Amino acid sequence: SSNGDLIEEIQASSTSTDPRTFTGLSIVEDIGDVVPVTDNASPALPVSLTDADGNDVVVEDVSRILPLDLYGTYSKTIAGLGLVDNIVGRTVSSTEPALADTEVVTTGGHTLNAEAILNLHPTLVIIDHSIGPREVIDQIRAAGVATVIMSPQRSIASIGDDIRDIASVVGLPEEGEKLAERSVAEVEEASTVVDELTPEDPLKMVFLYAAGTGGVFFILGDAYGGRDLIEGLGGVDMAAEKGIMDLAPANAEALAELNPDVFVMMSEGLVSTGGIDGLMERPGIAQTTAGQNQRVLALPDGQSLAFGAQTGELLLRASRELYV
Ligand code: HEM
Repeated sequence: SSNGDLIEEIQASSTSTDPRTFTGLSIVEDIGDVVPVTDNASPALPVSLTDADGNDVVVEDVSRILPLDLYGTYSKTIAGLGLVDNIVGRTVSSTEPALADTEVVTTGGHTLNAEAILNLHPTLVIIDHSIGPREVIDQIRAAGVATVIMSPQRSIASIGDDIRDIASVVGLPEEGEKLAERSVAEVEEASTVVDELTPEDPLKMVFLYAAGTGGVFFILGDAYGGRDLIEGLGGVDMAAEKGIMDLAPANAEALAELNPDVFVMMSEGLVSTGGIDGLMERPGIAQTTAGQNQRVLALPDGQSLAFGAQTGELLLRASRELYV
């Protein structure tokens, strides 16, 4: 097991303690680059496919890839398959160390910039509608860039299938199968450990998204996949209990209604609202159980909702902070 040392450490450390008595910030450090399944990936090209929007695409050259999304998944999967050196641009969400010097093709957060994309002379764009504008995606295709729209399932159960889908696009089915199986083994193993750590009465959680000290401050719902993360950590997602399907402003009324025990956040996002002290100034935060315990689990932004290959490790690291 790639997470074997971590699992052994967790099993040796005590969890008789009541996690409802823990206070303060817990921050999970960056997990780093995905370990590739091969050092000699040899894409079997060309590939013909029909993408998630119904577009027929031929992928004939994967030398210059733009793997773009909101969550940071595709760039990590591409590296896991053996093609990290082929990535020529990224969004702000693909924060993994291997891409730190790679050109960023989004502006103002997540807005696709056509000029930045086309100036990189990509041979393949892998993207989904988690980012836009849609019109920019259309412009890139119209400029002659092979563009493949994905629609990943983004559940823990589908980590392997989402990997296999990416692998098919780039003509690496064997690497896809290896990476899928490794990643699913790691998540199931993590879950066995999480189940041993969790309290009988699960912790109530919400995923709080922040960008700055103003109104970009949301409870994330079904569409963003945080339920999958929260339940993977042994929690109950209060957004799911309330039926939030997209996102909702994290105003005083919503926070009082949801009343989580833990806020799950992204670490750079938390910094952007002034850290835990800045968070505690926001209306309604301090009045929740989580606020009263200053209880925040901050996860590396570009891994937090990426799922993919490193999900198991994320769950183990995060659960250690919740329960040990
Ligand atoms: C759910 C997954 C998401 C992830 C992983 C993510 C990640 C990030 C990251 C890593 C940054 C970079 C901060 C920086 O510029 O230094 C950022 C910025 C930003 N995000 Fe997101 N984001 C997500 C969702 C959203 C959503 C739903 C919105 C708005 C509805 C949003 C709006 C912004 C804005 C406005 C910025 C710019 C902040 C700045 O100038 O620094 N993001 N995001």
